[PDB]
Amino acid sequence: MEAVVISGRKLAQQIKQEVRQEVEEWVASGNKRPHLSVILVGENPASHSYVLNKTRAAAVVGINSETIMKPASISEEELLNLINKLNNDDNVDGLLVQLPLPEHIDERRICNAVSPDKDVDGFHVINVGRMCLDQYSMLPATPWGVWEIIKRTGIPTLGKNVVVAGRSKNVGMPIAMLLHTDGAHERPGGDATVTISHRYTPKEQLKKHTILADIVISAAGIPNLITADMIKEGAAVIDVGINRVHPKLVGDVDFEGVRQKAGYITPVPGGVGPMTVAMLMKNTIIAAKKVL
Amino acid sequence: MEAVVISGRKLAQQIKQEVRQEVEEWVASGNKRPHLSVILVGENPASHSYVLNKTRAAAVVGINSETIMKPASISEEELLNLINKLNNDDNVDGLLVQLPLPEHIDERRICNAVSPDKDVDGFHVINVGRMCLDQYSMLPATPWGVWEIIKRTGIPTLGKNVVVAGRSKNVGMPIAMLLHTDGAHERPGGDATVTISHRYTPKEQLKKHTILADIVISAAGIPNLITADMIKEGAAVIDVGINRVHPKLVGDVDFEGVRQKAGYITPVPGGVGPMTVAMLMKNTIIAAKKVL
Ligand SMILES: NC(=O)c1ccc[n+]([C@@H]2O[C@H](COP(=O)([O-])OP(=O)(O)OC[C@H]3O[C@@H](n4cnc5c(N)ncnc54)[C@H](O)[C@@H]3O)[C@@H](O)[C@H]2O)c1
Ligand SMILES: NC(=O)c1ccc[n+]([C@@H]2O[C@H](COP(=O)([O-])OP(=O)(O)OC[C@H]3O[C@@H](n4cnc5c(N)ncnc54)[C@H](O)[C@@H]3O)[C@@H](O)[C@H]2O)c1
Ligand SMILES: Nc1nc(N)c(NC(=O)Nc2ccc(C(=O)N[C@@H](CCC(=O)O)C(=O)O)cc2)c(=O)[nH]1
Ligand SMILES: Nc1nc(N)c(NC(=O)Nc2ccc(C(=O)N[C@@H](CCC(=O)O)C(=O)O)cc2)c(=O)[nH]1
Repeated sequence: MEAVVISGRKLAQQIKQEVRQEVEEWVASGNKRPHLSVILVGENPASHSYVLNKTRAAAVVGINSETIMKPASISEEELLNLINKLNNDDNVDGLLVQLPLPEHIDERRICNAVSPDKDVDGFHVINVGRMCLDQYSMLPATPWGVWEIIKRTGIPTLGKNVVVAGRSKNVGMPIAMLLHTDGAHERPGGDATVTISHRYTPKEQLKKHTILADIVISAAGIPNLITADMIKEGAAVIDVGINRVHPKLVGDVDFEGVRQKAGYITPVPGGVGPMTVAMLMKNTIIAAKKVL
Repeated sequence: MEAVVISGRKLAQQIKQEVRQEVEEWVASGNKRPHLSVILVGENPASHSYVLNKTRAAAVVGINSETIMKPASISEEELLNLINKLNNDDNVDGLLVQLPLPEHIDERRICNAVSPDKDVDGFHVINVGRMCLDQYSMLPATPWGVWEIIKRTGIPTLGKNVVVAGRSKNVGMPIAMLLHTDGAHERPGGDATVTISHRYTPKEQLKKHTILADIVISAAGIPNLITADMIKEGAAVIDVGINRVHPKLVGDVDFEGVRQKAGYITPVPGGVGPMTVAMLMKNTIIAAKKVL
């Protein structure tokens, strides 16, 4: 079978065009231009590259952005101080702290310091609790991106079988939460039958579940975790992995094998990555309009 | 095969004996006896019967209890007023509001009014968020009960297949959250591979998942949902359903059929019900000692 290769870049262009229109109508009428603040700690090159993609996307949709660079040596107290100032500044609509942080800093304490109304990553414990109760909330950008790839392509979820490989609190768990929950709730879900797997799932048991799946979502960070023999013909396969191997970028899916069996497949790069960035822009216009 | 019929009543007696010892050592030394307050609204007979089981269990383990009876006609404002007084009373260690409430009352607002330190049901949004991040929290009594049945019987979960029938925010979702999460986190999980199913799961797809399961947990409220042909030989089957049929009580599992195929089975009544009550007593001694 010849899989349709879904272009995340094209879909993200569509979403960015919608955000720009909303922003330019808001500013034309004399309202404040929206503003996003990013705190970046240390010198990790991939972190610097992701934050650049985020601030360029803001530029192109009419959102002002600032990147605050701090050394890896900063204390927890200093970083909390800086977050309190941004929380109290009425020009600042969204605030996020790029992860990961240095070992001496408690990431959970930092995520809980960001005001929940400006928490455009959806990482504050109140935003996590609201999301797990299917209430209105700021949704994490990568999992919302995965959701939009599925919905805008027209792939059905109600009554369908979904397997998620990965249980991380920022990616795998929220994807599983969105896809299994009730379509009639405040924040609608996808009404799918969902399996979550992880590092202690034996490979034989992962395979027995993925062969039943209409949609397989891999967010494990393991090259070639998903291969053609594990997929039922015509399934949708979404690759959320980003793996640097020796010096190259690859996903969790053996693309070249699975493209011969799936009905739909996302590439790495150029799939979920651009969709993460686009959904962040949507969260920022939502924070700026104060409707949540 | 002859299934071992697990006695929830015997297991709950063991847990209540442990709680009584802890309470009587605490009071012998001159500390305040623990105290649990229950608010019961309206005249639902099953609600009145569950609350009686709760206050009798408190009596037998040395915990003082009060049941506050209010008419179904009470306003949201009056009920919030009463919760504020109990929250501010230092004699009161645990506070819970029996559900369901009348249609004119917003249950979510009421659950979020209970102080999170006295929230022995685990229903406040902060307790829900902490639980979904695998942090120390007050766990909901029915899902903790299900967990204790599995652990005290000696049934393994790490790398095993689990199916949960039901996605309710007070029962099915928390059971799924506890069983799939990491054993090394602050609040350890069970490291199982978990499928969640619900009202839009077709019966044919429920069956294709349950035949792979080492543990099947039914929390749907549908008589005879689980039948012998859906179970692999030697599996553990936990019945969390409580269904009044015409005038009789039954679970979600066809007990008489599944007892011939499973390795372990819980009865209704006398299974998960007594374990819900016992784990509530454990949450109350935890709230009274102020260690969380
Ligand atoms: N926009 C994007 O595309 C985007 C954004 C963030 C992260 N990611 C990628 O997602 C992947 C994981 O991201 P994360 O934030 O969850 O990091 P993480 O490393 O915490 O995730 C690892 C998760 O995968 C699970 N896992 C490990 N081995 C497994 C196996 N053999 N089978 C099944 N599951 C297994 C773990 O138990 C854990 O939950 C990485 O490749 C990362 O680069 C992509
Ligand atoms: N201690 C105890 O034993 C205890 C405590 C509370 C509730 N319960 C029982 O648990 C059952 C459900 O409790 P609840 O609080 O979740 O109430 P609920 O009625 O909200 O739960 C129904 C859930 O089951 C799902 N469901 C409905 N039909 C289904 C089907 N055909 N296949 C799979 N799933 C389906 C729904 O989508 C929903 O998530 C009831 O029988 C109730 O009496 C037992
Ligand atoms: N706070 C916070 N920290 C985090 N670490 C994340 N994750 C978080 O930024 N991920 C991410 C991953 C990839 C890209 C990206 O632009 N990917 C492109 C280009 C790949 C590359 O340059 O290597 C692609 O996949 O096509 C953007 C963001 C987040 O959303 N919030
Ligand atoms: N706030 C709040 N509201 C709620 N509705 C619940 N659920 C909530 O009390 N369930 C429950 C169910 C059954 C029994 C019980 O004692 N069952 C016995 C006897 C059955 C009967 O008398 O009908 C058994 O199954 O063996 C106790 C509590 C809760 O935990 N907290």
